[PDB]
This record gives sequence, structure tokens and C-alpha cells, in this order.
Amino acid sequence: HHHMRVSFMVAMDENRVIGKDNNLPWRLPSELQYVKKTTMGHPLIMGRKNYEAIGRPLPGRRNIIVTRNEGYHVEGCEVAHSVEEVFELCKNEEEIFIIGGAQIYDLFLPYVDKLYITKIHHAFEGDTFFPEMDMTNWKEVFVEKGLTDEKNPYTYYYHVYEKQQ
Ligand SMILES: NC(=O)C1=CN([C@@H]2O[C@H](COP(=O)(O)OP(=O)(O)OC[C@H]3O[C@@H](n4cnc5c(N)ncnc54)[C@H](OP(=O)(O)O)[C@@H]3O)[C@@H](O)[C@H]2O)C=CC1
Ligand SMILES: COc1cc(Cc2cnc(N)nc2N)cc(OC)c1OC
Repeated sequence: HHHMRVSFMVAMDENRVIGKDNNLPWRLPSELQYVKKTTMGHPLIMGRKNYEAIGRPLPGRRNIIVTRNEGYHVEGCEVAHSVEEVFELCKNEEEIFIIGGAQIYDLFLPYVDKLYITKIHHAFEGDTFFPEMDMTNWKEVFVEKGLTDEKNPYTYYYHVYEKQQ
């Protein structure tokens, strides 16, 4: 029904870990820069827990926080309380990025068209995971080696998938 492209933006390890104790288990500033470059201009949709672990809105974008809390407000961020209310807020957007966490990924899982998954070649201790997906009708269209250096001490790859339907 909706008219915007729904895209997932995720970074996960070898066992699909995405978080430990409300934190990225890894420090990869270059990966975060890729996320900034890829999502520039477009709304960011994130769960309340994902937002609070991030701490502040991030400029040049509509930041949309998903919560059941009817009285939740954050300076310079928009609040939505359901998938449909996000779809409302984003009705004239060309593309929106679902940036986590796990519960918010589950929430939009039936709607995802495009998949930006950074795969990190390491097995981290973690408590939150990227959900399993039926990859039937999905095609990998892009893969590139991420920057490994002193500041970014792991091997990782940018993968993109498009749903064929
Ligand atoms: N590497 C990666 O790709 C990323 C990692 N992460 C990590 O994952 C963790 C966050 O994921 P997780 O803990 O699952 O939390 P979420 O980010 O999914 O936030 C959960 C919150 O979303 C709100 N919510 C959930 N379902 C609904 C619903 N159906 N309707 C309305 N609101 C809803 C609730 O907010 P409320 O309680 O206020 O009502 C809930 O507490 C963090 O540790 C973070 O570091 C997150 C994103 C990306
Ligand atoms: C917008 O940048 C951030 C993004 C994330 C989550 C995240 C990080 N990387 C990828 N590829 N996808 C995601 N959903 C987490 C962050 O910190 C906890 C960020 O800022 C510091």
C-alpha cells in the first residue's frame, strides 16, 4: 500500500549479533561513515532502545523513534507508535531506512524491499540479533570490502540485497 522504498540498514557479525548490553560490540567509525553516506537525506526509523543507546538525533535527517509510550518526546525527533504511523509520517518520502534494533527489525520485516547488511568476520559476545530471513526472491546485487585499518580493526563487507517479489 505504502509508496516509499523500505530499506534495512544493519551491521551484524558471523552469528547475526547486532548488540551487546545496548552497545555495538565493535568500534568501526568507517562503517558508521558508510551508514551516514548511504542514508543522507532519508528518514531514519529506530526503536526507542536503539535511539537511547545512540543518545542524540543525527543531523540532516528525519529521525523517527518507535515506542508504545504515548508521552515520549525528544527535541528534534519525531515519534511514531506503530508501523502505520511511521508510514503516515513518511507518506511522501522516496525511501526510509530501518536502522534497528531487533524488535523494530521484526516489526518492519514484512515490508522490507532492500537490504544493506554489513557482515563482520568475527564472532562477538552479544545479546541482540538480526532476525532470520527467508532469502527466497532476494538477490545480492552489491558486495565490497570495508576499510580495515588501525582505527577499524576487523574484516567486514558491505552487502546489498534487493527483493524480486
Ligand atoms: N549493529 C546494528 O545493525 C544495530 C544494533 N542495535 C543494537 O540492538 C539493541 C536495540 O535493539 P532492541 O533492544 O531489540 O530494541 P529496539 O531498538 O527494537 O527498541 C525496542 C523498543 O521499541 C519500541 N517498540 C517495540 N515494538 C513496538 C511496537 N510494536 N509498537 C510500538 N513500539 C514498539 C518499544 O519502546 P518503548 O519501551 O519505549 O515503548 C521497545 O522498548 C541495542 O543494544 C543496540 O546497540 C540496534 C540497531 C542496529
Ligand atoms: C547512524 O549511525 C549509527 C547507527 C547504529 C546502528 C547501525 C550501524 N551500522 C549499520 N550498518 N546499521 C545500523 N543499523 C548505531 C549507532 O550507535 C550505537 C550509530 O551512531 C553512533
